[PDB]
Amino acid sequence: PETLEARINRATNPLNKELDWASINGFCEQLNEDFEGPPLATRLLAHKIQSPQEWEAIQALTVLETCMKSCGKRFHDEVGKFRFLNELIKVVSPKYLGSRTSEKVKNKILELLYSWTVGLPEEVKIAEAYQMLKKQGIV
Repeated sequence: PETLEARINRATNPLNKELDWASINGFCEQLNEDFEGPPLATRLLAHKIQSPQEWEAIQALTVLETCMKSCGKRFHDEVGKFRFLNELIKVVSPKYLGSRTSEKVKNKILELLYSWTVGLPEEVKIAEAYQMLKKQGIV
């Protein structure tokens, strides 16, 4: 076994020639049995998502997507928090570093935010984030 940080580094390594599903899954599963998992994974994911390296960010968006399925309520609540959501907004927003972000990474972020809006009508902060982007014309 290994810690959360090494696990996510391996799952988002810009050298990976292809999605590393064993690392992606292991991270989510590991998170599932870690008493401090969710808040910690959220912080690591934000940082990788903001990466200038596109492959790293895409892989990091794939972990995020996967954990949202596999990790249930405890994880959904943490993703649904202002502090995490505001880090995502930064990547797609002209005001921060959205001008340099690849269309691919941007497209993925808006797709996830939209799916969560529809799929988890209860994480109200996600829908607030989504409407804001819509109101600014980003989506």
